[PDB]
Amino acid sequence: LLELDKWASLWNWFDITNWLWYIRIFIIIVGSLIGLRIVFAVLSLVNRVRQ
Amino acid sequence: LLELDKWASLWNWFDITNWLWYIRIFIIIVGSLIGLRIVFAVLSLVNRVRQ
Amino acid sequence: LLELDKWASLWNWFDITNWLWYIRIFIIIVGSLIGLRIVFAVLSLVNRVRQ
Ligand SMILES: Nc1c2c([n+](CCCCCCCCCC[n+]3c4c(c(N)c5ccccc53)CCC4)c3ccccc13)CCC2
Ligand SMILES: Nc1c2c([n+](CCCCCCCCCC[n+]3c4c(c(N)c5ccccc53)CCC4)c3ccccc13)CCC2
Ligand SMILES: Nc1c2c([n+](CCCCCCCCCC[n+]3c4c(c(N)c5ccccc53)CCC4)c3ccccc13)CCC2
Repeated sequence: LLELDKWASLWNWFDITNWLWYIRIFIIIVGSLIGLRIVFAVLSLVNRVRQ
Repeated sequence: LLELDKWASLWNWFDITNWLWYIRIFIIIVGSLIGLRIVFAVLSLVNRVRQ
Repeated sequence: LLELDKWASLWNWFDITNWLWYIRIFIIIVGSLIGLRIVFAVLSLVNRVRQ
């Protein structure tokens, strides 16, 4: 079941341990990833005449 | 608050437990979604033929 | 580790708690945010008709 001992016990093989409480930092990075996309839209204007 | 007894209470309908579990995986799905969106640019090009 | 004492005790300043139960939700908000990006493609070309 869910308990303090279970969280500390998960430290045996490290793989789920790191991914369980360090994903949130990576989460913020995935946000701005959509923001940068907007500059891309100007390329559509050039897509008609091509490079 | 939350504890061993609190989580086990949701084991009968576990409706919310399904959502409160695996959320991390869902974000990963939304990570590849942003790249796929780029292909949509082709949709705009044909707007020149329509009204 | 984790315990109902750590969560409730955290309510003394509630400063980090706000960051612990608001940013998680922000992910879902960022979902629709990426879908909204598509209109930009149309808006990119519309500039040739309107300033
Ligand atoms: N030697 C091993 C063991 C185990 N693994 C499986 C993974 C065990 C670690 C993850 C445990 C996380 C528990 C929390 C997840 N969790 C949460 C919540 C619930 N309501 C949950 C309900 C049921 C289960 C988990 C829940 C609500 C919020 C979270 C191994 C895997 C690889 C190698 C060796 C392993 C299992 C036993 C031995
Ligand atoms: N898979 C994991 C999970 C979890 N954990 C525990 C995460 C706990 C985060 C809070 C730590 C900062 C506390 C700041 C609050 N806090 C405290 C105190 C003060 N005097 C403060 C003063 C000012 C501000 C805050 C203060 C005194 C005592 C606390 C893991 C830990 C390691 C590895 C894997 C983990 C949890 C779920 C999964
Ligand atoms: N017929 C039903 C009954 C009951 N249920 C249970 C109600 C749901 C309880 C969920 C517990 C949430 C606790 C959140 C604690 N928690 C956490 C974190 C924070 N940052 C927090 C900040 C503030 C407060 C709590 C916090 C960060 C991590 C946790 C049902 C549920 C679904 C369907 C039918 C149900 C009960 C009786 C009948």
